[PDB]
Amino acid sequence: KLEDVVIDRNLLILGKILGEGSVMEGNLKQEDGTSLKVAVKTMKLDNSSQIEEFLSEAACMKDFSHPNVIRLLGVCIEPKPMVILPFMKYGDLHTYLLYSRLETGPKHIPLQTLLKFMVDIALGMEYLSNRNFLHRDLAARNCMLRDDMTVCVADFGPVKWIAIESLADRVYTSKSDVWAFGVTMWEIATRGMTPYPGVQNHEMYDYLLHGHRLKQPEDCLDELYEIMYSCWRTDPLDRPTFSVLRLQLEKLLESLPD
Ligand SMILES: N[C@H]1CCCCNc2nc(ncc2C(=O)NCc2ccc(F)cc2)NCCCCCCNC1=O
Ligand SMILES: [Cl-]
Ligand SMILES: [Cl-]
Ligand SMILES: [Cl-]
Repeated sequence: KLEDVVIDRNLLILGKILGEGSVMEGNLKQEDGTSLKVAVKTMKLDNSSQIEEFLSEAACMKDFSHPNVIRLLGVCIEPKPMVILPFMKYGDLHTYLLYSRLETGPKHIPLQTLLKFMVDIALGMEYLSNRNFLHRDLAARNCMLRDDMTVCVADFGPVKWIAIESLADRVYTSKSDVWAFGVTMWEIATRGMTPYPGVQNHEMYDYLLHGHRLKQPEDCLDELYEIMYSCWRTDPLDRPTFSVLRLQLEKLLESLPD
């Protein structure tokens, strides 16, 4: 119970809603006297039982220090647990991807940059997988852009992102995350398309059971599509690890000009 992970509610000031569960901007008064801009995620919970069993991961998650993994700053209570995260003015990668297809928004994202996004995420997931942390919700909307434009994975602790074995059952290995990473790669390569156009979410298990997979995008290198298709092999054992994927993508990026 020695959890120097909780933060006194009084050190926290809450502002506008950034998204809806419900996410609000905030200011965190830090221990050096300065205030930090934060994002505050309201985790609506069932307090029939036990609020606890929730400060467990958060204390492990606070021990995470990888630049491609969002940092947990701590948790506050109002009984309303609030998860305190850094604020990233550039927002989530999915939206950045769409914006980039509008004038005024980011310029067309070249492939090198798109791949560097996939490497960041692969690096972040590799860190988490080496500490046997499952994500269970990986998608471009839950990846965030840091002020230096490196990507970090977030919302650790959806139908079209769920591996096929996890639809029949509801079990999740890290190889189920690998599958979602492959979908996320497709999200990135398509500059934000929704997965499986023409297929409804109710059609998805039968779609996948008959071995249909996400189609290859128009400009996507054959080599990148092979990497992403490997994430969807029917046997989780045939899928690569995140450490294999991360090096594959790093190599392909290096095999491209600047
Ligand atoms: N709802 C989904 C995805 C989006 C998460 C909510 N958005 C933000 N949160 C973050 N910080 C900045 C933003 C933001 O929206 N930046 C734009 C802005 C510019 C300028 C400005 F003035 C205000 C906001 N950190 C928390 C990240 C992860 C929390 C939940 C996981 N992901 C979700 O649950
Ligand atoms: Cl407040
Ligand atoms: Cl689209
Ligand atoms: Cl498709």
